[PDB]
Amino acid sequence: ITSVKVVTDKCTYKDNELLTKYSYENAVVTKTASGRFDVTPTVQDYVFKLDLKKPEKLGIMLIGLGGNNGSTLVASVLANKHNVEFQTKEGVKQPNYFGSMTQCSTLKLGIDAEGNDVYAPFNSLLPMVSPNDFVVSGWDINNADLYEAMQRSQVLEYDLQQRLKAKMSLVKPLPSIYYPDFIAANQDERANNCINLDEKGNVTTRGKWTHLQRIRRDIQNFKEENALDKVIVLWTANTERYVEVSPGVNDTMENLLQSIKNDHEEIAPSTIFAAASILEGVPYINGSPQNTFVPGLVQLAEHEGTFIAGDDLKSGQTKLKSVLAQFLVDAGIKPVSIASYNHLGNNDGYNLSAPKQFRSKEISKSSVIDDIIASNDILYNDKLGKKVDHCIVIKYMKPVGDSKVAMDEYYSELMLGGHNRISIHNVCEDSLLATPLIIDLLVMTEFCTRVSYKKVDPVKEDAGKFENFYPVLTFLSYWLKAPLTRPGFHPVNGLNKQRTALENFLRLLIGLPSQNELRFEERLL
Amino acid sequence: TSVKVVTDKCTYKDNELLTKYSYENAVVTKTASGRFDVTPTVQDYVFKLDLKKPEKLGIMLIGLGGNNGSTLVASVLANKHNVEFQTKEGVKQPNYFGSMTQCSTLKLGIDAEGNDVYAPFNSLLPMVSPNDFVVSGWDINNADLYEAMQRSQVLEYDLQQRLKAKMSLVKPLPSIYYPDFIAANQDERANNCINLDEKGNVTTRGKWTHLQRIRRDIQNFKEENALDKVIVLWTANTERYVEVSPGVNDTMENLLQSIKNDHEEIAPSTIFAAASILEGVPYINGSPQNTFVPGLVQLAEHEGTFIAGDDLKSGQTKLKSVLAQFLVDAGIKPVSIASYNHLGNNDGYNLSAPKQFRSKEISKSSVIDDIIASNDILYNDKLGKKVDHCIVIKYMKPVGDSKVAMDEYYSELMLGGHNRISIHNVCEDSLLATPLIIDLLVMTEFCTRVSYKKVKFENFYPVLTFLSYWLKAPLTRPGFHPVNGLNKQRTALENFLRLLIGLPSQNELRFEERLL
Amino acid sequence: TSVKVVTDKCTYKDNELLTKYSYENAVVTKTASGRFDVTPTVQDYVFKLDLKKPEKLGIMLIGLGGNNGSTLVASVLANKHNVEFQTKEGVKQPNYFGSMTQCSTLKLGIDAEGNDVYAPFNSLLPMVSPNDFVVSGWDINNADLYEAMQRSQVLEYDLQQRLKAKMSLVKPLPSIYYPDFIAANQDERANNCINLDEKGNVTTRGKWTHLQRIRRDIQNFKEENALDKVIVLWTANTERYVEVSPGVNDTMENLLQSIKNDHEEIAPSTIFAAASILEGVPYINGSPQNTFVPGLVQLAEHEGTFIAGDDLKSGQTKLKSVLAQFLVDAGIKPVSIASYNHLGNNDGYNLSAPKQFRSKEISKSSVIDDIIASNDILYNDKLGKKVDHCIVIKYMKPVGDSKVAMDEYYSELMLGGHNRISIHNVCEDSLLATPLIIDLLVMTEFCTRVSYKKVKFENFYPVLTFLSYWLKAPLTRPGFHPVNGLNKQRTALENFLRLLIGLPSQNELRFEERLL
Ligand SMILES: NC(=O)C1=CN([C@@H]2O[C@H](COP(=O)(O)OP(=O)(O)OC[C@H]3O[C@@H](n4cnc5c(N)ncnc54)[C@H](O)[C@@H]3O)[C@@H](O)[C@H]2O)C=CC1
Ligand SMILES: NC(=O)C1=CN([C@@H]2O[C@H](COP(=O)(O)OP(=O)(O)OC[C@H]3O[C@@H](n4cnc5c(N)ncnc54)[C@H](O)[C@@H]3O)[C@@H](O)[C@H]2O)C=CC1
Ligand SMILES: NC(=O)C1=CN([C@@H]2O[C@H](COP(=O)(O)OP(=O)(O)OC[C@H]3O[C@@H](n4cnc5c(N)ncnc54)[C@H](O)[C@@H]3O)[C@@H](O)[C@H]2O)C=CC1
Repeated sequence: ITSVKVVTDKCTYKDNELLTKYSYENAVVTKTASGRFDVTPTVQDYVFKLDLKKPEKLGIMLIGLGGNNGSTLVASVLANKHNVEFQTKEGVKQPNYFGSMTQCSTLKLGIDAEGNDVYAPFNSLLPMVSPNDFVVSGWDINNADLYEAMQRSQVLEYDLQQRLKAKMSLVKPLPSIYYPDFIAANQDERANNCINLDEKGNVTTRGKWTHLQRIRRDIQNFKEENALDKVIVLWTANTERYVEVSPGVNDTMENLLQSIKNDHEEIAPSTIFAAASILEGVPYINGSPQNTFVPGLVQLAEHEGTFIAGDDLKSGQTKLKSVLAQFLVDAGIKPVSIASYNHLGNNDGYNLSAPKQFRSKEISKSSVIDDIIASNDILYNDKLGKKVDHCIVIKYMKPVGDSKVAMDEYYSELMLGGHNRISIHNVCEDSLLATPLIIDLLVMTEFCTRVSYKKVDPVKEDAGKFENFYPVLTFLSYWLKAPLTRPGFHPVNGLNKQRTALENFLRLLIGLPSQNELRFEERLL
Repeated sequence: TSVKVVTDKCTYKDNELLTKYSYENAVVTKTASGRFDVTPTVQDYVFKLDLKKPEKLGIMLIGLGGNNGSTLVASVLANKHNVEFQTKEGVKQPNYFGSMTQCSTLKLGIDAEGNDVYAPFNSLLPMVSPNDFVVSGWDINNADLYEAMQRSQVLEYDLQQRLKAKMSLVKPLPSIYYPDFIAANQDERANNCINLDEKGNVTTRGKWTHLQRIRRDIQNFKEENALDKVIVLWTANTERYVEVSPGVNDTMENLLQSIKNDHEEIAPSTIFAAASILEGVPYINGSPQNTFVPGLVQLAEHEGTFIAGDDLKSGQTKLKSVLAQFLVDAGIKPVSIASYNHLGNNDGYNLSAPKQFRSKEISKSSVIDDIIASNDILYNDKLGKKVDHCIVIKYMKPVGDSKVAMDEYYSELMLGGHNRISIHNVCEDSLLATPLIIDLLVMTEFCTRVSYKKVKFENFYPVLTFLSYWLKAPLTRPGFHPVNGLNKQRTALENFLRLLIGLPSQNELRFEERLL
Repeated sequence: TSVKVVTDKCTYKDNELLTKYSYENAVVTKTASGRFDVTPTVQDYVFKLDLKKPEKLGIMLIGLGGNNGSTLVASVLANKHNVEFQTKEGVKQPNYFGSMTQCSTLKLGIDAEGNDVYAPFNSLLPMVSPNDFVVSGWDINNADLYEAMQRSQVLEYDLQQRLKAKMSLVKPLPSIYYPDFIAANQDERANNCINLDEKGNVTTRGKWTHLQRIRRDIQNFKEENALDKVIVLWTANTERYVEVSPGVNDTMENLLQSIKNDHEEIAPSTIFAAASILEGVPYINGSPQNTFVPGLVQLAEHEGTFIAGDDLKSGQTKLKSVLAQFLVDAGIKPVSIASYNHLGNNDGYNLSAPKQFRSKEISKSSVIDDIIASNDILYNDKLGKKVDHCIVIKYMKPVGDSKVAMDEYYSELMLGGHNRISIHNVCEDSLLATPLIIDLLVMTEFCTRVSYKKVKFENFYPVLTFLSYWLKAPLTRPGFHPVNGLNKQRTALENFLRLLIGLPSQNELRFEERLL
């Protein structure tokens, strides 16, 4: 077991609790007509409290448990927890969590006697739950057990599936809520495990409040059946179409709850799952692009004080885009055309073949560069043009299966009429890329539930009381395509900035300042 | 555009900015039990920035008549005189796209809504504009810069014609040509050399006299143009490496004596670097040869003059310093990185020779070493700690200056999976490199106006590692390992500019949004 | 499936097919005035096809324990015994996909509607099935074929396990290992050699005795398995070239004497080819070394035994023999063709050495020479008659047998335009090569049953150029230039099979549709 111990008077320990002092500095800016930027530095001191006692087991409930990602997630936990080595044509392989930033990345803690960097595991600075301690269950409109799910997904090595057969065969998804109009029509045949059935045993959208109550109870039941104290819910089911947001329906917490009781057509299954989780005080993460978090739902989360986050896992093509586009603009290069094509042959692609479902994904993938473009008016302005042509395409091509093929072209302008053209072919084994990110989201969300803080009054010791994070956990942005935000705030999509935020947060909790890369030990005499 | 920070850390006195800064870091030790003991450190400083920048900055390029050299002069003239030009896409206005100092922005803070407010990179503190560069230099070929532009085939025909009158006036000074240091196929190109014998033939004898002539050229350039500040940058053919031998080029004293002795380990770049250091003018190496031997670093340390470089990081390697870092930071394990390149300009022609290619193979290959050493979860004895990496550069005349980079990043994912990223990158080499040369010059000049003291003012340690963002193989201070990640390199520069104006490091914590 | 043509050109007599054929061609001369004078020629023949094919065909592979050798045996066993196997995509049935003789079709004519009717390539005339191959061979490494499969990492794990019992029974015969002909890194792999001295150390002395042993191995293989027909194919490490010297390997007589003299220009492949020719068994070279020196071609001509080869044309080069031809046939002018490759199998490991790589550089580079020489409108002194072409092969262990080919075809269009085709081709080398080895064996056996006479029957000229479709650098008859275009190579085979059954050449005129 690796650990970190910082010698600092900013941190004090007491009864499994870590209390850390931190001075947060930032600055407010105004721009004069003359083109002058007036910068006024701001400061706010805090005391962060971290409950060091992490749960021995963490309950995980996945909506879409029997899908490619859901089944692969369960397989990865079982394989790593029980060290299930498996056979491949390249020999015996040992399970690992590669692709997971929380489990397989490192962070610089400082320098050695020679002035060179010393790194430690991301999850070694402070106590975090291990995916090996995840107790997983969930719902799926299809009743196939998880062994059948692995067979169906065609994601994992045959021998590994066989070694996991006995255990996975026993994991069966709980019945779920299936409202036909929210996902592709071609999914009809797949639905045979539903709770919303009428007297004649037929799927119905009537009684949405009852469906909501069933989900809340499902959570309570799962918790007690596993003698668990903490649970997190994550949506990893078919991408739904967007719902319309209209006054009097889902614009406020009050209207939202009433609309559910009224079986309103703007209430999707994800809307119900999110509402149920929020009401149970269980963090809810949206791994898909539909606009689940309508204003009325955000309001509900704010009122209940329950964490919510998400909107589409940022796993491959978009993850790279949030790195490349940022790099080009940061370098003073001007992207003017970004074409992104994708073809895959799994059920995700099958569902996305329907225009309404595709639309949701089109928006999340296209929006990732908006803030980057708006950050540079030297390159993007009225005189030179402030637009970047951007197209997103997703086609269902059964033969490639889960190995989604992303083909992109980044065409940029250089000085004096020149250009730079970067063409990419990226083979994305979607579930293997996504599963570790789902793991990261769960690990980081749990960590955040143990953090509280209070503003410090410079002239009054121990003033105010501890509070939890604002409900929308933007700290999870690294893993999501279209970061949900607090009203009024714009999202920041740059991958490196998103990781830096997490890095500096873990650092401040153990008494360390932000990474500055100034390296004065080397640059100054 | 300007920036004014309300802070008591900064005080202005006689066109001089004095800024207080507390530098924090931490020293780490790891125990056998796997425990990291971190001890924070702190050191207060007072930085002084001479706000009086030169109205005109002298630039002397070695390899002035080459693709990059001629494009540099054209870019300065085109932008300075607003030379719009015709293209099949219509009339275009000149700009400095591709330049990080001229065309990128930095976040200064947030607005009343809590959202980011950005300002130009060169607006936080006064920096010299490339429009005010006065350029001269050397080249073993005497073609004037208009003829050089024609030869390079880099710029739009109409732009070349509109710049003809002005570019025809610029002619490279003769240089030092030691045949064995560059490709043999460059012989017919050399017709502008100072190192000639009684019969008028190129000679490697009299290297000290060659050094004195370069010093004279620098002195004359300053006097002719009434310039007080000059910077020299090597943008000439990539040279083969020289051997570092005890008693030859290991010390400042031995180095100078070796030059006087016409030692075979003294390359033309060695002489240009020595001459620049002796004239007190910063010297930047835009090529991969190991110009900065120990004796030269010593000389720079002794004279207190800036040196930096070793290969412009412009295209394939720049992207690699971003992608490889991204993958490892994400917990993904690259295991194979194949990088191929073909180009048809003189750079490629020179690089077609083994000894010259070798220099470039090293700079492009080393960019990921630090990244791989930073993660022992992925890279260790049990799982393997190596990343197969190959660098290939082939001369293919038809593509000209538009170098084609083809790469494949093959990485391991969990449970036996893989990720394969294949790339085809068309790099208009000179248009990518020119703005970087500009950045290096602008940033170097800025650094010469910075001094500091712990709390007598002193200048930066001679090796300007702050310029790493623009170089493939960052030269480092003895004992120190280079850091190649592009984003970290830009972050270093960003936080430096920020602290000079009293702002702390960017932290991205955004507590205004994340906390109640 | 079978084919029966109603024709008076064919007559059957004692399991023998006799076919009349009038071969037309034309001789051309060009005048200074630019006039092409064409004189048609005609020669009637009577071809005889022995319809009695062997029930079992002996196959002896040099390099039997390698990636291709072990995959070949696995493919034969899997298909012969219908060994279905599990994969993450479900149960799959074995097949010979990638084999032109087993899985491609040929147009026999049109139906009543005037539309094409196709039949299997191997259904026009009786050909041996790979299912009836009896395989043995040699390898400098003694691992049995199951262990060889494990080592190669080519086949699905479950298939390997289902074939374990049968593959474990196959073990390569010891071979001839002359260290200087292949990469030095192959030393530790050699533990199965016949050429050992008194101390039991590998030796290059006694080459004639090595030759006699190979002949014995062939004779024994035939006797042990009661086989009357055997074919030998080289699928071992690529060797470096040998020098062709007068008095050494220029003639049949000098060649044999050089072997007896243990001459340094006698490679292991030279000995295997000589031994095969002397035993009257066809010999196919699946590698690029220049095995067929003049003296060996002479020997084959004298003995009247078939020889062919020089590098399997399986992936990057196969596609090139299609794309380069397509562009030039279209009036488009390729000016730059860059071809890069990286792989991590033993083939790549061996090719990492310069001398071995050189052999492959030549075979892959020559495939476009004839194409470029065929069009003097595009390629001439005024416009330039060269196409820059580079071939690169790098060893990158992580990709294993899945070789990655990255190419760029840059061509000129009218009025200064260009076309740029960039490709990333993942080549599972053994799965691409194995069916080609099968095709070469099937087609070679077929050719041994063909004789003809102008109108005593004679066999084909020793060098079987009809096999060019499967080889990169077609060996040719003295004075004759090779033709590398894939489509023309398949057309040659197609029309040969057609004429044997009384059908004329495919003409694609389709007058049934084009004319009233
Ligand atoms: N795999 C990746 O790399 C990425 C995936 N995503 C999203 O994650 C989601 C899951 O992807 P996959 O596992 O590949 O898809 P999938 O189609 O294999 O699995 C989704 C599962 O959800 C179940 N389902 C559908 N509606 C449901 C409901 N109302 N309640 C309960 N179960 C329901 C389906 O029966 C299916 O088993 C999709 O929305 C996809 O767009 C987002 C970004 C990246
Ligand atoms: N363009 C790019 O993107 C990058 C270029 N570089 C390097 O920058 C250098 C310049 O590149 P290009 O302008 O394309 O090449 P180039 O060959 O067109 O120009 C170099 C010039 O140097 C001159 N020269 C050679 N030896 C000399 C000497 N001893 N003294 C004075 N002049 C001399 C040559 O006559 C030529 O005009 C090369 O070493 C190249 O490898 C490094 C990284 C990237
Ligand atoms: N796989 C492909 O797509 C193509 C392969 N080739 C050539 O086919 C050959 C075989 O390829 P692989 O099976 O992949 O290589 P490999 O290295 O796996 O197999 C070659 C085998 O030859 C054996 N060997 C070496 N020298 C020998 C000797 N003197 N006598 C007997 N055995 C000897 C080695 O021990 C090894 O098992 C190579 O020369 C390769 O360049 C040519 C064109 C395409």
